[PDB]
Amino acid sequence: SKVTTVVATPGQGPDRPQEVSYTDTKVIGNGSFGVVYQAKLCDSGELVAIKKVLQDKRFKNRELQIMRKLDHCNIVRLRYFFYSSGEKKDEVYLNLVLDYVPETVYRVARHYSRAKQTLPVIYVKLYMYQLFRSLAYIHSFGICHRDIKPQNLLLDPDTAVLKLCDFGSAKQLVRGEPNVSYICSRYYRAPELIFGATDYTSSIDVWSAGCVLAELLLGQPIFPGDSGVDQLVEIIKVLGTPTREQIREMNPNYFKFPQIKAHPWTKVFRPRTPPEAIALCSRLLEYTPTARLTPLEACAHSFFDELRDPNVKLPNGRDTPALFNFTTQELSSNPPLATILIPPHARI
Ligand SMILES: CCN(CC)S(=O)(=O)c1ccc2c(c1)/C(=C1/Nc3ccccc3/C1=N\O)C(=O)N2
Repeated sequence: SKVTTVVATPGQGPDRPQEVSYTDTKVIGNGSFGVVYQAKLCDSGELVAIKKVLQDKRFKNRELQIMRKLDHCNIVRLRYFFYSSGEKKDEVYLNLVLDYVPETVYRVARHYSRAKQTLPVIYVKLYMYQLFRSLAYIHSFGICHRDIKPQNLLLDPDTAVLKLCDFGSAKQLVRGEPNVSYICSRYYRAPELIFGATDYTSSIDVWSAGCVLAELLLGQPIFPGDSGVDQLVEIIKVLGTPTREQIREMNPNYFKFPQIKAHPWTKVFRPRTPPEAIALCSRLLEYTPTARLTPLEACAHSFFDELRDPNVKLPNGRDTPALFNFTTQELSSNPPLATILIPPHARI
């Protein structure tokens, strides 16, 4: 039975390369970036995922740079990295070895969707709350993810622990230094990007989070456009034509549209949708980027009260994961929020 030994650098520790041995290799994902494998660490039998990407020798890998910095319970941890050869000989591949997690928010929601059901709202709150924590943490470093969607939210369904993954589009955003407008997956892409903004902020991640939340409530994407222009048309059918001031706030440059009225929020969603879910969604899916809640404010929204109840359990009987162990860094955008975020029973 085949074992592979490589010399790998620890993700967060000091740059002393070390021998790492793994076995039980299988393909579990792929994309334009390259390929993702599952493997088992001989060391501790622990399962990991190995993401293998092509390395341009002109420039450093920004994915690697960003992932080395990250240490959070709701973010897939970079354990090691190493270099190898691969398919296109005389080329160098970067291998990222990450926490392995067996499900995605997308897969779980599709199980329900295929059965013509929607996910119980307790799971919607657990997932969305963990998404907003991981966004609060990355945004506190100025890092924007730029590809928030259900497929990038890994899940352990026994524990309900969620971890953000795929930092392939992520970037440190610097005020006055321009960024590409054509990013994010289309269904989740903020309107200021559709309008060609290059000066956008971390708030585009919040718009994407709002789209994930509405998909969970609806059982299908809320804005399924076939192109960028048709993406705006989908957005408009629900939100109405953006006003002049809204366009200005989105892109101080970028027309006359068919004047179309906002669809009432309550009838976008199924009859019995909790009002608090709808009110949250409306404060995420705003045209004016500055009007959207921050990640930390989203966590403190009433929609998530049930998670702060001392007697709350997962449906399967087990205790909820870590939800209240906020750090100084996490709270930094708005320290007084801690009084809400950390309930009395979680301080002790
Ligand atoms: C989805 C995000 N990626 C692109 C495939 S990724 O950055 O390469 C990436 C990175 C670390 C990762 C993963 C994916 C990952 C994944 N576990 C899974 C289990 C079932 C189906 C898909 C995945 C999956 N991925 O589809 C995992 O356990 N650690």
